[PDB]
Amino acid sequence: FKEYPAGEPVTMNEMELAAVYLQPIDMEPRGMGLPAAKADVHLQADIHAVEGNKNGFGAGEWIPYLTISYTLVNNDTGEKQEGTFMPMVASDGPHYGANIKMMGVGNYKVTYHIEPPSKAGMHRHTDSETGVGRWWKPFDVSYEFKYVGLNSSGLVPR
Amino acid sequence: FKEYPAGEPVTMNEMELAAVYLQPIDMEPRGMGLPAAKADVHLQADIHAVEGNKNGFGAGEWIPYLTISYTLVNNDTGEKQEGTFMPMVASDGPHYGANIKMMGVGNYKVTYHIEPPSKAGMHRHTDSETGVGRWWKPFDVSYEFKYVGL
Ligand SMILES: [Cu+2]
Ligand SMILES: [Cu+2]
Repeated sequence: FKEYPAGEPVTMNEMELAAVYLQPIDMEPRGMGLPAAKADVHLQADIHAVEGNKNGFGAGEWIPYLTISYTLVNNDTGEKQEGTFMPMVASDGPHYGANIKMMGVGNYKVTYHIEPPSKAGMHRHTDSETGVGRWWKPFDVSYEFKYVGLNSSGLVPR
Repeated sequence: FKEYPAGEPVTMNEMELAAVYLQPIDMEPRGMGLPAAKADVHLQADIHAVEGNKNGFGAGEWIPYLTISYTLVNNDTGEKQEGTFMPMVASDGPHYGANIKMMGVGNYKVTYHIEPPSKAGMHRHTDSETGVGRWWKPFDVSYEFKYVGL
């Protein structure tokens, strides 16, 4: 399937963090979250270790057990939306995301608010023999993108 | 670091599942965990996708968001201990595990009771465009090993 970048990926805390979006999706269980028919996009956080990660993840590996919320702003209109992502798995692997209703075509800012795996119940080893570095503190990452909508076969008859 | 196999790996539900143990470890956040000084081993489940996984995981990838409990039996005496594993990360990557006090040197069987990532809140996509196969049903896998101490 096709996916579209929302702004520029960034590196922070030995991870590469990107925002992306695609068409609304269906997830298990049915009836939970915003239904696809009532959404404009599935918004996602793509987060993987980079080389030199000190928390036990190899380059390219997904970072699991994160807690992530977002603040989305249409910069043209001022309209703001807040929400949370869930951990998910799709055909191209695990991610964090949510179906969302957008706030019209325009220039957007999105900020992801990220908390480390300790919060959701992952426990790092801390000893000399098997341990890893301490978790980083919660942080934000921001993205700027132009949203025009997604591809159609035709919105009106031809 | 040093690590000991508990039996051999198993391939089930498009995953390779192995049991290993090592010396007790320290972990954070501690919560309800058993301190290294009060344990005999750290027991672990190593669980990664194999080729052909239908749930969105590529070969060799860790399977995250599992809910795993164990039943450990000393086969010489019949004594049984039960407990839960936690998701963890060590210098060689993520696993599931727990510090455990054994029930003496001897022959042991450990059974891992495994529930799929839906239980712990990972949501699979289900649509034709982006979806993946249904989760397997919760299942057991067991391993035999000789605990002689460390
Ligand atoms: Cu998703
Ligand atoms: Cu562990």
